[PDB]
Amino acid sequence: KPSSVAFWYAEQPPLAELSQFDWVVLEPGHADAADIAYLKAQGSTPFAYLSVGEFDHSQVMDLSSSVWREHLFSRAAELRRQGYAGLFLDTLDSFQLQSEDRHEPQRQALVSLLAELHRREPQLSLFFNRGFEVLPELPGVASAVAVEIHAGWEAASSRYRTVSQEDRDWLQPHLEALRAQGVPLVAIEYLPPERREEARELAARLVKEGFIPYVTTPALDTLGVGSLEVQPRRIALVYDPREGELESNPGHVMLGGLLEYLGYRVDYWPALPQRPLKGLYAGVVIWMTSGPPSASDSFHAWLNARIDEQVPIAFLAGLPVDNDGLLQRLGMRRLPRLEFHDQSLLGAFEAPLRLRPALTVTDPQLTQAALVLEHGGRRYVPVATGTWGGIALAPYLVEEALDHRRWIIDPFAFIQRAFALPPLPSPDVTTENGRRVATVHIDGDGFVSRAEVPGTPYAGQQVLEAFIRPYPLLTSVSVVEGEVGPKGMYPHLSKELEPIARRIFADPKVEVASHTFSHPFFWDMRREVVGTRDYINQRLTTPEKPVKMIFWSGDALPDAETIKLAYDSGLPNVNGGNTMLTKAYPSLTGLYPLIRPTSGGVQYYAPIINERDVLDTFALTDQPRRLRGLHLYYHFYSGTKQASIRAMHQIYAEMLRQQPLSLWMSDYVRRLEGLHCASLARRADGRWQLRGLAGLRTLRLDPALGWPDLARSKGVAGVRDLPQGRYVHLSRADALLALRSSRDPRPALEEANLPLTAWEYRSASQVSFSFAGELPLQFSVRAAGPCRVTVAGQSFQGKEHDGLWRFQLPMKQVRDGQLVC
Repeated sequence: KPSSVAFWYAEQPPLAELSQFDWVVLEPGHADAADIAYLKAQGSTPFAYLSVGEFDHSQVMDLSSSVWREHLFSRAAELRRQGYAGLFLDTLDSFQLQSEDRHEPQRQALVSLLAELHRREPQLSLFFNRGFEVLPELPGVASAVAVEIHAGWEAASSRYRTVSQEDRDWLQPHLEALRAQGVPLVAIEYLPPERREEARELAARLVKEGFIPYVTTPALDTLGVGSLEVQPRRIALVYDPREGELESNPGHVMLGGLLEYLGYRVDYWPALPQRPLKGLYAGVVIWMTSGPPSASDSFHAWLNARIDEQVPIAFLAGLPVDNDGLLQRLGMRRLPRLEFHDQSLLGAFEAPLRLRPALTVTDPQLTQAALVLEHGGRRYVPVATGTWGGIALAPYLVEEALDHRRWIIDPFAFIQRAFALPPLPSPDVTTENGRRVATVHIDGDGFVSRAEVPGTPYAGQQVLEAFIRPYPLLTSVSVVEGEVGPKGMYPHLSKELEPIARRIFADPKVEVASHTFSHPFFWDMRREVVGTRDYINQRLTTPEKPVKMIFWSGDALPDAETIKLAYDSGLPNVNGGNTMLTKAYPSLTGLYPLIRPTSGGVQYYAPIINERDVLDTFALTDQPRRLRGLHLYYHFYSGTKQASIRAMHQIYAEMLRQQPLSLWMSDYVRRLEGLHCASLARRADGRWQLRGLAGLRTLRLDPALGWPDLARSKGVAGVRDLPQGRYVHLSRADALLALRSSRDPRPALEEANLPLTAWEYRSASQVSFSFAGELPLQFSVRAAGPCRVTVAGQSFQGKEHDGLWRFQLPMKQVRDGQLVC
């Protein structure tokens, strides 16, 4: 029996958010096979809309007609074959539009139609929309019945209308009876997107009245409020393609990574979506500096639609608005000495405020200036916020110089203020089981180069002996077929080079990746993606250790079709961007995003760029905010010179001093997948519900939300309260996070060196747990009394240090260990 239900009849269903709901009704034809399978993998049950009484300007069909009956029976079979778990049966009372003479005939034809559909397809759950005239003769057939109770939509007048008490009285006996037969009742209510607080109240009311509510819009094209409410965890970033493609837009390059860090999926848009963003987007960033698009009327309409639904909008850098009425709605108008500024928003973050846009505030009730400059006696306002969002216009956004930029606004404070962002458990990929994450991946370039060392071995052997073998970090290694293979550019060296590659790929700390055939410096694509995959799999490694990833060469900006080709070939991908921060130039403007979404799929940028700059980037992305894990990225050419070799050894040493949790790049990318896809929802019992996390298992909990409540959580193992964040550790993707205002004194995981695969409280003092990785397990527990772990008939007493109980077990995996304190 369902605990929550959502309806989405539009294209581009937001899959992770909808998967928060037990049942999801879709419009088949606006959804594809991949959509259905994703919902199911997340635990949701997908239903398909099917109109029974009418054909779609509708045609009331003859329910006794053999052509129509068999059409619907056929459609049911197809939809089942396509993966739907049920049907949402609509227009079940449309027969009453006929003459009273034909009413009983058609009713009886409908009872038999539905009985026969049920008989033929017993595996399909049948979710009726009303049907009160036929349900009494279909006992046990309906899994649920919907009713469109308090807030309705009147299609004839195109308006939202309170439901008459007369209408409820008519419904009341029918619903009473259904409740007595144990049939779930789904109340489908309609409120405009801006009246979201009312929707929350109505949903709570309908639950107490015994319904499963879903409060939405008449087009069913919004993420509505149900018995749970999805937390808007996306931010949109709109750019002007005339000014450049996404990958060079300054908002993507300088802000995308900060929005990811703050806790959000970032969707990038150059036709803008013509549906409500309310309930799905926490805000919209606009970063356009050449004015409105040529289709300016539609653009202005779109902006006004967000204002009207109260989705906040932040205009950064430029103000692409040629519409005084729009500006008037925001209390602004088009029209140097410093008259005023809000130092919480600018001037105290990186760059100081230095004097160097014809825009002012007309209504301080609507817009609060953060910066007021006076020139020629007029007051200009280039930075401001209000309930509608904000503006932060050049040259008071970023200080710019050739090769260097610094923030003038505090970007975090501005976005938080403009969008009124609430505190979140933010998905976080920098830290796992309380430890900073470490990856090491190697581009194959220079494998064939000879090291400037005695013996002049190949760079491939040098990296194997100097770096891979001596250090205990899992490493993801690529080669270029154009270097090492018979069909490449060194066909007579392949006989000496392939054996080295085979030895590397056979090391137990190594996983295999491809670095293409010809190492394109600037992106035959099937030859580069598929052919070198096949070359490596066949000649350099075994069936049990295949290529796991493609590492892009060169500028690492393939097109959408190439990315899709890589996915179609079983190869997740990594590289690109230019995340680099140095003590010389430590501005956070140097942080790229992790994620580059395309129509061909997601490209993951290199978390930290390749080849002192790197040791600095590690430190500046660790503190005061931990923006990145320890991500060592280099080329085989780095093993050709004593000085590069010396530098490498110093990087490895700093990484190991931090005692990270080591991951292969292919496993790390499943964490980044969660970064991109995660959804958060707030249940009525107050717990946070998670979907779409994939391999991600850390939430950075905003201290305003308190501490994990380990009595009421599911899949939450502990917390580590560090300067950079309150890291909550998850033992599964479908976790439920209960919160309390004080730290839970029951035994909690503090840190561990291996991935965590289970953690369940048997009691306030006993935990069953499981870990699996590549090193002997080390972990520590925060608890009062002494702690002991029993595994496979053996007991280990915890060693105490400063409130923690530390454990070192001589095993790389633990299945259902027992912790008692």
